[PDB]
Amino acid sequence: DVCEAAGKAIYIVSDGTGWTAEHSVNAALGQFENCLADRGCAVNTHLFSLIDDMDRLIEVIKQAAKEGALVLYTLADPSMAEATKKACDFWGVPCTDVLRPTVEAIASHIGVAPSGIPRSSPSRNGRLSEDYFQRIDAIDFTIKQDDGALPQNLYRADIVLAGVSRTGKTPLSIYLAQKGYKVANVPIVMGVDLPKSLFEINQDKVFGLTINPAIEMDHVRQELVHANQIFAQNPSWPVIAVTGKAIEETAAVILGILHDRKQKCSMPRISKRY
Amino acid sequence: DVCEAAGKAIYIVSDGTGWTAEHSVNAALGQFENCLADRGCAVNTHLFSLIDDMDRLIEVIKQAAKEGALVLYTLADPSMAEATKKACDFWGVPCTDVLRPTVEAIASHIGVAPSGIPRSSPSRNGRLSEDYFQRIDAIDFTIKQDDGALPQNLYRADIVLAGVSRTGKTPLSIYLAQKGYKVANVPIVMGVDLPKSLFEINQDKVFGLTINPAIEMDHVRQELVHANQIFAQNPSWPVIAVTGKAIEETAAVILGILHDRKQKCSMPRISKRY
Ligand SMILES: Nc1ncnc2c1ncn2[C@@H]1O[C@H](COP(=O)(O)O)[C@@H](O)[C@H]1O
Ligand SMILES: Nc1ncnc2c1ncn2[C@@H]1O[C@H](COP(=O)(O)O)[C@@H](O)[C@H]1O
Ligand SMILES: [Mg+2]
Ligand SMILES: [Mg+2]
Repeated sequence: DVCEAAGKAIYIVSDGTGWTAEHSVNAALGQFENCLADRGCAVNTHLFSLIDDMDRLIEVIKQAAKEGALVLYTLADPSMAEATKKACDFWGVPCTDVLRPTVEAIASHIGVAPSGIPRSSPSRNGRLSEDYFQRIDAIDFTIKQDDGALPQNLYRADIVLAGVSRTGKTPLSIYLAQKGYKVANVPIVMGVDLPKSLFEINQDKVFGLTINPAIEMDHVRQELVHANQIFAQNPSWPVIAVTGKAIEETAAVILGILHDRKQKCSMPRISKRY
Repeated sequence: DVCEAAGKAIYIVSDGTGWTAEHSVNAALGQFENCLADRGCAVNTHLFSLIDDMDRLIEVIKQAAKEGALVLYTLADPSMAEATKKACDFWGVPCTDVLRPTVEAIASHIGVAPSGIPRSSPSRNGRLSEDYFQRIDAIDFTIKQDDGALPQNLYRADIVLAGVSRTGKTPLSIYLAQKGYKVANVPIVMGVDLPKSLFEINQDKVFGLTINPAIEMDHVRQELVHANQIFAQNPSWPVIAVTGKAIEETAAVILGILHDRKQKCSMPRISKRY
């Protein structure tokens, strides 16, 4: 009577949350879209957060071996990394440290040795940045948002999404809010007037969103027509075709454009100070 | 008259969005918490999305060299990766491919060669998964949430956060919603009764959240006392101390516990089928 044979397995193992790795794995898996599409292959990801000591580490790998699984991992303490590869070797199981390469490149380039301490440990912790606390007020602003008090928000908002219902306004607005931006959504509906404040605010920062209907319900054709006229009336608004694109993709388009305008450069790019 | 000398620079460069890399960089930077704390060092991240051709690639590195900056990158096409390292060598600039290691480990372990095609290109695209469309309904459920229609939601919700105001309920609920979980928030206030449906729903899935006040306003002491009594009355609820912890940390705690119960195992872990 058990829960864990079926498919090729992958262990994601971190002394912290496991998310950085899960992200990298998620992206990596993209290279086998077509494999996974038709179940040509199939994968199981198993995520082990908070692996901050030796005993617990050794058990995971033991298990990984028992299950027959690749171990992708992230461990701040160098000894733990050594141990992981040694114990992977000893149990005869494939492995790979997904971000020491990245940690070390940064370490030489900055010219400082890594602390070797995870986020988990008692030292330096509770040290949440100003970047983080900004993203909270963004998140707050963006969800705490009725259409009753829209005008005022359009002035405050860093980004303004404008588009018909079936564009991804809510997820996207939330995604951008997490990145640090106060976002305001303005739906385009046949037969309701847009707030005049939409056009009085800074017109850089309004972004049109649109669906390609090519992917009865030709009312949607009607709406998309009406929408494009609004967008014509407003040439300076970028108009992003949104269907079959991930939020995170669209978000990058918007942010590239936003940052390119917000700071005019030789080479256009999204920049952050640390 | 220009925008881009000050601090050590880092270029994040992807044929797609740049996010996977930015994530890995963000995490990596953790190893130099104390360096960056006192401005012992200081860093600039520059994010270049959609670098899907040679000319544009070569310009970025040229710029990177001009700026004197490390290039961390993600490129599906092998030629582009070669080109990147060669041109980095030619301009004499440090670099490192942050996820081919991970792509290749997966490729041997699964026993299939990577497609070498980015998300950007015309082939296979618009192929958004069922995992993704689930996360949308989650996101929808979690924000589209008044306290008027709370009971009903507690039954539907996959996770239920219960805690006083100053716990991170809204950000966290949103973060979890993006991961796939319908979340319901229940605030604990002195002098308002909790919905009786809180106690009639599956009691695995309620998670208490609490602030350590150690980090006039001893009303907060009053609230935290009252809260803990509710939590005492309900022993099966985990009670996560939340202050000075990131959302993503807390989220992992909750999800570990959730998954551990949801599927009882020898080794506790968060699992996903692909
Ligand atoms: N602020 C931080 N301080 C120290 N290490 C960190 C920090 N943020 C992320 N990390 C490390 O980066 C890796 C990323 O994994 P995770 O945090 O689980 O997504 C782990 O080994 C963490 O310990
Ligand atoms: N579904 C996918 N198909 C192909 N490549 C992907 C997919 N998802 C992510 N990637 C690749 O993974 C890397 C991650 O970068 P990013 O997508 O910008 O965060 C890029 O080189 C992308 O092209
Ligand atoms: Mg991780
Ligand atoms: Mg990337």
